[PDB]
Amino acid sequence: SMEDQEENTLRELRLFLRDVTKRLATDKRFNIFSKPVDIEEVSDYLEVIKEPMDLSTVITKIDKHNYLTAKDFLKDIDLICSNALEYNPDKDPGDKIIRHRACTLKDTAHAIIAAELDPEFNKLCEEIKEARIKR
Repeated sequence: SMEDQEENTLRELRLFLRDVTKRLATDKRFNIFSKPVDIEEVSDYLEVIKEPMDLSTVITKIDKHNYLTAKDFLKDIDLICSNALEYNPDKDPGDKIIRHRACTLKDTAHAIIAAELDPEFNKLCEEIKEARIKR
């Protein structure tokens, strides 16, 4: 029942991470990140990007209990952004549009968590993460 109680708290994190992801997913600036990059229309992607990531894959990850902290979640947002920048590094203002969007997706996600996540709640998640490592 410690397990039961721990699951309630992780559950509360998931509810919170779904609300955030949802606010990112419906912001029309982050449309290009809302879905996995198509290996039809963009055939060179999995050739250059080694770990693809997107807002809809993140939703799936929340539901598979892949995130026990807000930080594990932000890593994957960070990953969305670092891939954008790796695959789109050019002088062409199409690249710069995409990069500006990547960087704002990241910063927006970080400021949401920072403003809205109660710190003690986060500390509690961290120990549950750690306390599970140790089992």
